[PDB]
Amino acid sequence: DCYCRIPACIAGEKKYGTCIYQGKLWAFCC
Amino acid sequence: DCYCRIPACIAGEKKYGTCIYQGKLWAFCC
Repeated sequence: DCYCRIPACIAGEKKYGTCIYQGKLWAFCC
Repeated sequence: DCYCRIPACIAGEKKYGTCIYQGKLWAFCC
């Protein structure tokens, strides 16, 4: 499944875009 | 859990922000 993460997608996840949540920018990782 | 949806969060979900994925804007819904 895909998740919003800060600072970055972790090992085994790939970045597909970004999220805005709680006034901050997150990586959208699947 | 939270998900990115187009056009909008559905009944029983609340919008907490947005996602950018595949060149489009999505609602971030929890």
